[PDB]
Amino acid sequence: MEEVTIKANLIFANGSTQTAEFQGTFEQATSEAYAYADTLKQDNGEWTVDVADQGYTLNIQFAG
Repeated sequence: MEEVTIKANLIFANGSTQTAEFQGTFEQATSEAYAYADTLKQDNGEWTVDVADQGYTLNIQFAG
């Protein structure tokens, strides 16, 4: 009946960028953004994440 969309910005240590839009509940979309970043952690290293636009915007930076 009511859901949201979260836009994650992924900044790689190489310097490239990637955008990933997730849809579903407020909880689900956030959990999925972290899932995508977690799989990438093996070839991009540990990362940090920041909450923007009340959670609808996610900034994810790979520390390498």
